[PDB]
Amino acid sequence: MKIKSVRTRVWTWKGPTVPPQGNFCTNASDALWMKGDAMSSFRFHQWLTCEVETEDGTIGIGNAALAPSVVKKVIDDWYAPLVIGEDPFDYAYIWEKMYRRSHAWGRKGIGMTAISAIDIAIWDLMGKLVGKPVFKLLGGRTKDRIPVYYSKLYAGSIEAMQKEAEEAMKGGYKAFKSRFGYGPKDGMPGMRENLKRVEAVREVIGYDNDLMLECYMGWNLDYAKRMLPKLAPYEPRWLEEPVIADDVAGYAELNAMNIVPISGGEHEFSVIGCAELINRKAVSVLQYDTNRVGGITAAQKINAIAEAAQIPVIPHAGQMHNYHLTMANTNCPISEYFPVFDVEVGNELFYYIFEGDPEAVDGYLQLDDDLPGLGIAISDKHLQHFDITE
Amino acid sequence: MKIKSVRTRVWTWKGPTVPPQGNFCTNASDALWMKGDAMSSFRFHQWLTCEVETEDGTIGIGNAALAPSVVKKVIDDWYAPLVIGEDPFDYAYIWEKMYRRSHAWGRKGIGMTAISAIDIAIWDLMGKLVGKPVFKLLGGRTKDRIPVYYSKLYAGSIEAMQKEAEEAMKGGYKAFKSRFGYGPKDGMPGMRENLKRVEAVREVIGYDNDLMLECYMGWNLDYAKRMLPKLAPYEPRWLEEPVIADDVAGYAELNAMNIVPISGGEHEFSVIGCAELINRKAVSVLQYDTNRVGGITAAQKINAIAEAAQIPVIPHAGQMHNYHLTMANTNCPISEYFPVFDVEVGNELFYYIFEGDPEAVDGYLQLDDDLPGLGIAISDKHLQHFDITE
Amino acid sequence: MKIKSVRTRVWTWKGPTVPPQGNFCTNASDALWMKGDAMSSFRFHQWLTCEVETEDGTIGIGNAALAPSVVKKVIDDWYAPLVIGEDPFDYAYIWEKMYRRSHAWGRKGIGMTAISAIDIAIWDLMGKLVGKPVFKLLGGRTKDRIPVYYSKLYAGSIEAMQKEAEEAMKGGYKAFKSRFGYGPKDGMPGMRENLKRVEAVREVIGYDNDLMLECYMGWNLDYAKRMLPKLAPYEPRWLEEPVIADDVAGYAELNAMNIVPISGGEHEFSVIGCAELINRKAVSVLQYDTNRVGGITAAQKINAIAEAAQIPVIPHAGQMHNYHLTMANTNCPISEYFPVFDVEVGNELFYYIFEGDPEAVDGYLQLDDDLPGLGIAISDKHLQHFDITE
Amino acid sequence: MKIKSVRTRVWTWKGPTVPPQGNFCTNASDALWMKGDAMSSFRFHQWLTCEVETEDGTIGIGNAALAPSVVKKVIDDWYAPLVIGEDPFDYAYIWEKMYRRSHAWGRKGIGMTAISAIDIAIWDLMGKLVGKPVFKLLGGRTKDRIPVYYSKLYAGSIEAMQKEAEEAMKGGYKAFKSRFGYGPKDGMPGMRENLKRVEAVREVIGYDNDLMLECYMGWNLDYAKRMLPKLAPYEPRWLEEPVIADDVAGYAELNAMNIVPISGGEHEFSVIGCAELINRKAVSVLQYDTNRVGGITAAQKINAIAEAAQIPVIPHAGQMHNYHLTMANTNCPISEYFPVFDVEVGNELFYYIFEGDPEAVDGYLQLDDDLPGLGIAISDKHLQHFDITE
Ligand SMILES: [Mg+2]
Ligand SMILES: [Mg+2]
Ligand SMILES: [Mg+2]
Ligand SMILES: [Mg+2]
Repeated sequence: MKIKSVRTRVWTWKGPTVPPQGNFCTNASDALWMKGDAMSSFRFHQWLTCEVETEDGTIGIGNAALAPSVVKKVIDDWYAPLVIGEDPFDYAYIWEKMYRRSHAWGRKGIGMTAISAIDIAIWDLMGKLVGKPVFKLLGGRTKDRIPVYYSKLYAGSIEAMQKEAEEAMKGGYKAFKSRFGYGPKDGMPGMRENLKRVEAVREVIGYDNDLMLECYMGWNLDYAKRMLPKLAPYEPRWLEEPVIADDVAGYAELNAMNIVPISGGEHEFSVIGCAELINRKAVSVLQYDTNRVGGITAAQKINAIAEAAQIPVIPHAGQMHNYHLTMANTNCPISEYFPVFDVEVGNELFYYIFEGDPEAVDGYLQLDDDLPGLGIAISDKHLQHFDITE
Repeated sequence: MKIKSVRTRVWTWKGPTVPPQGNFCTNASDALWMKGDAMSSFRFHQWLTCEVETEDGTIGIGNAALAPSVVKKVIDDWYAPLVIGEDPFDYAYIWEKMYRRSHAWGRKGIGMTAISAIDIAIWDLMGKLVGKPVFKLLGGRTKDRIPVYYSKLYAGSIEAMQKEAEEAMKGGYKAFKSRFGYGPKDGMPGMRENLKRVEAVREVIGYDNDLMLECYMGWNLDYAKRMLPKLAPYEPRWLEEPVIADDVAGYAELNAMNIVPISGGEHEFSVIGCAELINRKAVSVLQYDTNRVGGITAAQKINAIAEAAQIPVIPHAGQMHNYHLTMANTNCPISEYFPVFDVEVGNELFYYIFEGDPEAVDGYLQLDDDLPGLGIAISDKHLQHFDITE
Repeated sequence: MKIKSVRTRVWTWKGPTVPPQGNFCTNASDALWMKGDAMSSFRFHQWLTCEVETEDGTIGIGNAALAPSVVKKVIDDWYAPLVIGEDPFDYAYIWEKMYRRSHAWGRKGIGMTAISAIDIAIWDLMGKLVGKPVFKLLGGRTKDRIPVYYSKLYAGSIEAMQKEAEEAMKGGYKAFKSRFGYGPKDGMPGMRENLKRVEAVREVIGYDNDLMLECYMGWNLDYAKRMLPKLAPYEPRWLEEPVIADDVAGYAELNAMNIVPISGGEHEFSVIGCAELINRKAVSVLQYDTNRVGGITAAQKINAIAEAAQIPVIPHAGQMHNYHLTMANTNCPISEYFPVFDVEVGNELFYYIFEGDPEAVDGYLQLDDDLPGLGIAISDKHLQHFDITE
Repeated sequence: MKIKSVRTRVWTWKGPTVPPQGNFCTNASDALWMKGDAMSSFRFHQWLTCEVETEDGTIGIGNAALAPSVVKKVIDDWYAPLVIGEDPFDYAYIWEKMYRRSHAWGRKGIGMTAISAIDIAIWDLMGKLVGKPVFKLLGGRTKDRIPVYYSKLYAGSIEAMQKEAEEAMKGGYKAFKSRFGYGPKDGMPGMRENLKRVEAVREVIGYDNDLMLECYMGWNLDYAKRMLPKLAPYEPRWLEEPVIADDVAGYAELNAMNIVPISGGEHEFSVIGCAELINRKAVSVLQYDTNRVGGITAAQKINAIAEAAQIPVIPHAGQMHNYHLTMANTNCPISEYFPVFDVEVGNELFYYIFEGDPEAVDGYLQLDDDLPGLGIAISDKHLQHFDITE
């Protein structure tokens, strides 16, 4: 049984969205002085689906969110030819072909993202071909159920943030992640605005629950080092992406301070790429997203490396392409969970494109031991809200 | 489909054997002053087979060579109960159950060896259950064929060693491994006896081929450091196990000298165990044996770690439990090949117990893309040469 | 005078026991999701006695608790032949014979445990042969009496834990060790349950006494790093085995943080094995158990290494095989003391098998300057509570 | 004066080319077992031109060779909008806008390549706007003329390689770079084939001239370490890209051996990206290509970092986008020079698209002190050999 085709489509949301607000989420563009929504270039109002079909009609479903139209071009023009005609079960070799043939320009970023979408599809395909859930092929059930942390709580008025925290608490979660809305340019006043909101969330979820904090590459080494001592009293479980992805040295410096655990990796690429974060102890928690880092083939290898180093792997984003990996490794304790929501930043956009991603129940997710593949299908429920290009 | 039983048997060779000779192979016992064959406690004239059967009668075949009778007792009394009743495809969880429940006493040695035999069996079983060769489940075909290095050439008279080298050359190999017969206790005279034999082998295979040298834990840090400069002129590809397995610090010191690459790992256990050798750069080439280190589940993870570090993995021993792993990873360039031979040290004993292990052709081995599992079966060809206990 | 025989027996308790309770003691199996008593595979309801007798009838008594039936098989089949016919006073050579001949599979775990039981017996034998207490042969009296810390206080209701602490205080101890009942899987709520119990014990013993905390390999690097800052206010003297034994790198990372001293080693094997923990500063306090690490011959060497590094040695378990070593070295300040108790976890099981182990008086233990050997004998007081297999 | 438009075109060569040959140039795809020309995915038979025009009609010319069609899409869809309407002299800010807004997916690879083409164009534009050569704006004339090393000598028959070397010598160069045609998979026989060709080139150019050796990511850490001692006798000035670009740790290990200087960087991206190679001493010579690494803005910063570390910068490729930078920094001693040639690998393709790149005279290149900008223009001499898409 050989692969016959690779169908890649870009889905562009054209339905209503939540209007952007200022001091909502710190980001890498804050350092500039551009007008408008600072999250503009980071929102996901587009998504990519990648369907790999074999001669017998079986179809595997992969996906990606980073620069969809460009990633699609890479898949169509460069990678599809390296995949078509191959046995899905030569997945490691197929992965290596893409990685090496395009090494000059694709080892990180666009290239690796395209590899990710294809690879995820190939795994869904393999699972379907042998009638096994992807997580079973990866090792099976290491957890009776997957705990998740509520991931949202963007910065806003104290009233709005506490209102959301109260609502989130009703979900039964024992961990919550909130975003900062102020950074370096805001100086000390901004530091106080940040601390006031960390405290506000703590007032609602209390100290019997975990609180993770998200910077989304919006701070820098200097500001982050000065914030750590101020954040420690609030006992955050981790501080995510305090610096831009290129500043790995900064990550290592911050993490070695042992004031507040540093997490990151959603913007790191390839097995070696993540292996470096692990070996250099750049992070206390690794958060690659399988649809960016290189796919399930790469993520499985990364999980082995992180497990040996005993650095927890908690993938970025709550989707089946991550849940299956987490289920199969003891060093993957919990998953990130983006609640179903209106199209805001876009992390929830996949809920409108796919059917099958589990929803949290009392703070836990579950996988089906018998459902082959990833257990997802492309949805036709919101076609009227999308402009799909092929 | 659940596992129904675990059948473990110890096969004891009672047929003719090659009489022991002195200064044949250096080993960890050389440091003592015991009489008799120095390789006595290291020979493999016994082997263990482990058959894991599911309710439908499908059987997976695993094996082990270290302390067979003791390993069998551990499997029968401790691990079998943790395996029976489980889904073979929860292999990572099954592995973790054994590893953690027995962590106090089994993380290395007897315990991990028992885990290895069971795990290998579970993988053969999974392959058969879904009709796929084990290497396909692990990643597929990364090589058109597997190159191998001829592994024998024990120390002896110059005439005998050169005669064997001439014969080995007819096999078409481009790499050969030879053993030393003199160590620390033999002082400088022994160093010269060693160098004379390295040179003798080189005279036959020439410098257009690779030559690996084996110490089998028979030297020590001191002697090895003094030998390195003397060996370098002969351009050996690597020096294997120059020190006892516990002396990891010694490994690291020797390897860091960058005079002759140091290899090892056949006596290291668990994923973390091998991860340490990799991270500490204790070896330039990692050589765990899948039927010792923790099985295919562990070996697959170790291969990911070694690949990211770019330290080649060339498993100890040439058997299907290693070949399949090697085939699926680009960082596994060649395999060790023990030629079919009379029962001498015992590394060739598995040829008398199993059918299916490929034989070298012009220095290469091949795997069948369609044969499910490991592609081996227990042989009934030499039952009269064994006393099998169950 | 030569050794004539080695008699090994496994004693299986069949008398009443204390029913298992949940959240009693964190352990390496907590990470799984198995049903039943989490301490099941760790309890010691069996014990091994090893009697080495010389031609003149003198008998030395050794023992071991890890996987008794398997350890016995190793002693009977592999090590006994290397010991019989030898002079007990060639103990270092006898030790080396076992260590090197079985190095491929016994350097840690089952093998080293078997070596331990035999070696301890050989020392008791030597002491009897020359009419000297073992501690005298090791260096003599470095302390007027041996201080001990009360070791029990498993996790339970606050009322039960404080009740035990009150009772323990009546013993006059100036140090107490308590176990955690919650770990990683319990998240922040579990962290609070842990802290509440640390505080509860502190409320009873106060701050004029020392409090040690035990994780028994039930936490992981991540969770432990996050707990350290929370534990510091309670001023614990040390945090024991926060990670599984294989994670030595984790030990080193945690210990280097200098927030709470990290202790460990009860699950480490051989002289080099412990030397690595010392050199890598993996622990602030080393706790090997002589009947696991390699016996008195190995423990004596380890004590020399730890003393030079000035890392206190406080052996795991309170038995004569440890007390004698502690008495002879200035760097061994106190001993662990398991109070005589009903058969619960099993650490107290040896009290039912041997006679002679000293009991604490006002927080101190004493050794007899004239009693030859270890000063113990096999007891016939509880034969009706055991099924002894030979 | 503001930027009005960004015109990006992809030029596809459709004229005659030199037929591919085996064992011509080692590369990252050699590790696979694909059929056909191993350099297929690495050849440059396409090129990209990027023209940035201001309101007054002044046009700056930039370019790129990596994945042209994809890079073009990124420029047209993502970066053009961030550039149009801006003052060319806010180049550092323009650069930062692109780098940060697209940081999630463009920090390396496609994204940074697109930034490179635009940035180079902006510099050519600035030079034209103020009537100054780009090198003057960067610091001026630090060298009376720029020495260059002849870069070609691909692997082939000894006769062909020596014939080319003889011809190259007539050019007056004092340095030459040659490529290997054998790698890891070829084993020792391949090592000898490599050494035979290094020696053959040395026989022609002698030892009064420098010889650099190119691996083009075709070897691995293992093979490279074993080759170093064998190459040293030939006194190569450096060994280029012995490992794939992701293996920075490997680079550092190899370079630290100090056997043969290691060079690399043509596949590294961004200022921080190259800063890491410098700080980690991954290379003895840094070779980024300005039309890949991030443009002249980034290259200028990288040159400052390399100069302080005293690690020579010798940019990959001989084109004006590199020559101007080299001319302005004392730590940039020589430039790589691809001779004008038929379309073979494609490194010479730019000669058919642009007019103005200087040609070597007796081993030196010269820049015009009065010619504004980069001193190049798009050529109409070979339009019939190209299919240009806009
Ligand atoms: Mg994040
Ligand atoms: Mg070996
Ligand atoms: Mg303990
Ligand atoms: Mg190059």
